Amino acid sequence: MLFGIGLMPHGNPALSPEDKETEKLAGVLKDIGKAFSDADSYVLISPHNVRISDHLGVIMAQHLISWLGFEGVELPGEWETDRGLAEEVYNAWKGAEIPTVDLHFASRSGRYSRWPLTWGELIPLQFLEKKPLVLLTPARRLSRETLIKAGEVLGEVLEGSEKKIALIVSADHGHAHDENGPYGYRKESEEYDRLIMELINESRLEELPEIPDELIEKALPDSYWQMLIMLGAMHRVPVKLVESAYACPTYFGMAGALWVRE
Amino acid sequence: MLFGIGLMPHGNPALSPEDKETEKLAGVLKDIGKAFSDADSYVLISPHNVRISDHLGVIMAQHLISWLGFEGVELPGEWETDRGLAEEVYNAWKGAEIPTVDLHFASRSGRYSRWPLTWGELIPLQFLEKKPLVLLTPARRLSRETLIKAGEVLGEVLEGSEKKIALIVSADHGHAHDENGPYGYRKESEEYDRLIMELINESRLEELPEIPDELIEKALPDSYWQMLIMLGAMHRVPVKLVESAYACPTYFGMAGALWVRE
Ligand SMILES: [Zn+2]
Ligand SMILES: [Zn+2]
Ligand SMILES: [Zn+2]
Ligand SMILES: [Zn+2]
Ligand SMILES: [Zn+2]
Repeated sequence: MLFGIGLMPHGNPALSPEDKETEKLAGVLKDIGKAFSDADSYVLISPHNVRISDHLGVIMAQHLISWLGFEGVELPGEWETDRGLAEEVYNAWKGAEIPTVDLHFASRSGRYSRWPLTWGELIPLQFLEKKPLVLLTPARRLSRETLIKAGEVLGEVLEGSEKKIALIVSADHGHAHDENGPYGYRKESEEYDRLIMELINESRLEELPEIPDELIEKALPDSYWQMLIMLGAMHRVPVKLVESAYACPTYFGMAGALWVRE
Repeated sequence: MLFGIGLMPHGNPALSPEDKETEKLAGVLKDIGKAFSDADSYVLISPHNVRISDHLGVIMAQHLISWLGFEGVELPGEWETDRGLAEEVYNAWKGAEIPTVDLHFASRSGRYSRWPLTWGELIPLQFLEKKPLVLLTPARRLSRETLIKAGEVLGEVLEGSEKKIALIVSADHGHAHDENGPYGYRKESEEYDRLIMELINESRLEELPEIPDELIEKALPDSYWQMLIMLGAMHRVPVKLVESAYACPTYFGMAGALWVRE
């Protein structure tokens, strides 16, 4: 049963807000944590773990272990893979002809069956009560249609499970908001970010696939691909927006949003 | 140019020999290091990193970072990927219809482009002069034919490269050589190890694909799959055995072997 979806950022400021917009953002993330505290498991889609051009990753390793923070911000901790659910996701994707790989590491069981986590996962996880997880990774060379279809099949698996599951979508938006930022300034970053927030807030996420590659290439978001998977899941489980917040304290846009069962 | 091939173990005793057989093994491993000291890059096939059922992995991440030693033996260190060579291997496998994935992590380049190393890589690397590496991973659910073809295609890439390249195959053999080991004692471990050393020493590795599933299942080696890839490379680049050694100090077979161009 898919009882909620949380769109969560993976920027360090979310953990240490320095302005009122980022504080409101953190408030939403804390509310996501509260909303999902009675989940049995989480499914987490992250763009900053393993990245394959043309296959969606399903991590099978037993132990998910903090490894790589952003800009030296270490968030130590260990989570456990929900192996049964991970296998269900992988098998459903295989059956639906969605390109996917089953990712084990070192050993297939025991303490050596482990997989590294990065800030892409660790920052959202700071706000959530510890539960077993399935870590999934998007693939940027898959078509919009394939990503949406992957989300639909994912939603089927999560909804059909006897477990109460929350879907966590880790995503930051345009990365060129400041001339002094690492990607410099591009006006398209704000265009993308404002569009995403309108789609979220006005419950118009069905328009996500219509965003042209041109805007995406220029805006430099990380969010688009996993948000298409999210849209697919929303096709199978009616949800409603509870709240949302956007903040851009430095050079990149961050959003938090909570949807619950309608 | 494929300059040579080194079969190397990934057991802790190889780094700290406590008997004559293991000392002889370490000598061969040191000879491999010496023989390949003038190489430009290494290609390393390991069974204890990422493991996908049905796709060969090509690690693209820029920085290869020690993460997971075996049984407390940490071997800290950092290596760099030969990204140009890694791309050549991936592209050639794709072209030849060898199932393969391009494995990036966190970021496509720069500081966060990092991939974890385990004892499967770190132990052989202790014997080699530091050079850029391409890390590859076998897949145990691919057919013998596909694994051999993958090695043939790999051999062609390494041979056609302007660089002087050594292929390193990380491999331990049967794992049931001691009643007190994690798998107890099984005569099939001896049978498999004896056969592998026979095929190496008599230069009859062409017989590798004839080893029955039952023997492999009972002997519990990790070596078989990557040795089939190795065989494929030998198909394309004629090599000759220089030296070999076997040791089984604890519960698992280890071999070192050096082949150079015929
Ligand atoms: Zn990001
Ligand atoms: Zn409007
Ligand atoms: Zn595939
Ligand atoms: Zn091993
Ligand atoms: Zn014989």
